[PDB]
Amino acid sequence: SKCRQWQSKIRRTNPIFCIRRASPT
Repeated sequence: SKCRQWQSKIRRTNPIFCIRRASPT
């Protein structure tokens, strides 16, 4: 599902873009 996964992605991308400290690769 596009809509749900986009909403979940926004909430992930927020901290991952605002800080670079946490990078679990």
